[PDB]
Amino acid sequence: MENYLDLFSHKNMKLKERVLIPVKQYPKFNFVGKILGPQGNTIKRLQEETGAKISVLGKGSMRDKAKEEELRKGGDPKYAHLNMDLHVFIEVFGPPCEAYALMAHAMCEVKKFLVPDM
Amino acid sequence: MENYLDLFSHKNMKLKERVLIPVKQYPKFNFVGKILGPQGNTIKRLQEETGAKISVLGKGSMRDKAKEEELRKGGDPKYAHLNMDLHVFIEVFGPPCEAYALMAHAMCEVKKFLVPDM
Repeated sequence: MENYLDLFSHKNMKLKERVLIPVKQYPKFNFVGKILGPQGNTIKRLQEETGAKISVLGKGSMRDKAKEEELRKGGDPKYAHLNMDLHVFIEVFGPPCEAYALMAHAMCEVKKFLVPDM
Repeated sequence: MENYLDLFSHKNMKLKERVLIPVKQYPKFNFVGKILGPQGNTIKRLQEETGAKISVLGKGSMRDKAKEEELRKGGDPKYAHLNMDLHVFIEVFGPPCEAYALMAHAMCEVKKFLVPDM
């Protein structure tokens, strides 16, 4: 079962999703480039439009194979994600109505990038 | 952390929420009557409009104090919920994009019933 939502709680609810970037289904498609965009402007606009925090994470997320190597090796925990499957991490917060709405908007926008031929 | 969503999984995702009916904030407001409606037509329309399964559950959900007594006492597990705080149980299923969208729609419609003075 689950906890109950209390509409009168003073706390926001948080929703988080880690959506796998489907590199098996599209082995040569450059998702990282397409999602970040030049200078990361696509993903910036995406976050503004959707009202969600959205991040590309996992092996490949930095597009600089060497910088990733070095950052992983340095053992710093902020870069732990570099070992994970490449994926998009969506995070929203709000009262339930708003939180679901944001997550729905973000998830639908991200699906357009991750299923590029539909 | 969490499991990853795989957009290419053959399985639907399920989202469920149990939203407390706020009887403390509105001690005399008849939420059950308002949500079910005459002959349960409000909640039927609600489910059609939203595309979600929506149910009123918990003590009070049947509006017949006696029938609830008897059904609880009979020990039948389908009626276990009769002991729970009164609440609305929203259930949706679909691929992620659709599932969040449905949950967002349903949660927003249900909030209108549960915060009746906003």
